[PDB]
Amino acid sequence: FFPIEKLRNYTDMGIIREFAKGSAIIMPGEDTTSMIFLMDGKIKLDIIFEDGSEKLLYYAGSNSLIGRLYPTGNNIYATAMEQTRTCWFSEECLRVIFRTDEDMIFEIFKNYLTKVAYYARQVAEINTYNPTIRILRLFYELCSSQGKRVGDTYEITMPLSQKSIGEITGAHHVTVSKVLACLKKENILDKKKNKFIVYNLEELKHLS
Amino acid sequence: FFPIEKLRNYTDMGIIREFAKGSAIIMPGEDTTSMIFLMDGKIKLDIIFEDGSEKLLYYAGSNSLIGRLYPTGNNIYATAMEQTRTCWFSEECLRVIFRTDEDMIFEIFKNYLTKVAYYARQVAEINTYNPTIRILRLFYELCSSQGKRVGDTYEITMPLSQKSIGEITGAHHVTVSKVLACLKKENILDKKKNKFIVYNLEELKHLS
Repeated sequence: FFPIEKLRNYTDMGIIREFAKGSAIIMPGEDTTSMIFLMDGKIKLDIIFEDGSEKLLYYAGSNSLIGRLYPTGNNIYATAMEQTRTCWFSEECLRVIFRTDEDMIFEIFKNYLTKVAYYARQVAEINTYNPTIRILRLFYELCSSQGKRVGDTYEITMPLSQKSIGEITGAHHVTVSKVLACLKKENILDKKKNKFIVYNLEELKHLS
Repeated sequence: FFPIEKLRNYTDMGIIREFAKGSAIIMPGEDTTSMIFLMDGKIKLDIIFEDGSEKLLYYAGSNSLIGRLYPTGNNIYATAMEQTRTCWFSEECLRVIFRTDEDMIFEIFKNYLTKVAYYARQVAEINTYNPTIRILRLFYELCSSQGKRVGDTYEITMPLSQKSIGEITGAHHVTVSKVLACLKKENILDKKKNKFIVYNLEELKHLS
């Protein structure tokens, strides 16, 4: 939640906007330009990916500070959980605040510093290790049952999206992409759209 | 990488420190109080959790701004990849960069704000323990691309141990066993040894 009490002290300079339960406060595909100080209530912010699929991003709460001040490659979609009162802070507004009171620059900066730490930790905590073994297993398995030695190699005539792959192994699309890529590099296998071609069943199996 | 060019403009106010390849630039359990502006080179950040397990966290490179000005909850351990030249910015140092120039407040804001956008997306992008939605997914995938419409039904001539199935989805032989069995009595599919027969591809795809 990452509160900034010290900011209540200034909402009297921002613009106050007030949202009923259910009301959309940030819209998908919209160009945000204000810090949104959450004086009271609760907000759900869902992210919407390049493929229309939605997914929760975070809840914000009292004294929380949301919002693109500049476009952040994220389509968001925020909603009010309860009756929520916000104070909107423009850049222009923010400047004045800082001039009365310069310590405020640093609490906005603390705020953000923890925010990065906190999510950065949790990426790092994602266990990318099994789910990588699991991926290979999938390919060996597919291969040694569907695979068709074509000369040196083995072919499978199998559509298989990275999505499907992550969906099947529970592996992050990043892992999926990077695991793929360096399997291709090291000559073990390469996946086309219609076909994967295996270059080294001996080794594939070896990493599992 | 998350650069801030506009900060090379102010190294002259910071204190410049220069680290050779392999040099440590944060020791573990080292309480940091200065933003670190990476002028040229490369830096390795590993996080160390409460249980002494290390992991990579990120690489930082030219114009990158690493550092905490405050405690974050993360034990970090940073290392030089090549010879690298950093400028270190205190809070006290920073306050002065922001009076000369108030436009650099917002740059540090934009920056961290991207960084927060970036990591959070990554957390949202992720694939809540499933493990049973995983299994089905597999079977739909196999089935629609490998099945031959045999009258009412679709067959796939495909050895598939339950061992292989848990190995792939990282699901427990029980879960597998139980997920299989009830798929049989609810008429969606049964799996023989050489062969699985899909009674109801319409439903399979639904259960996912």
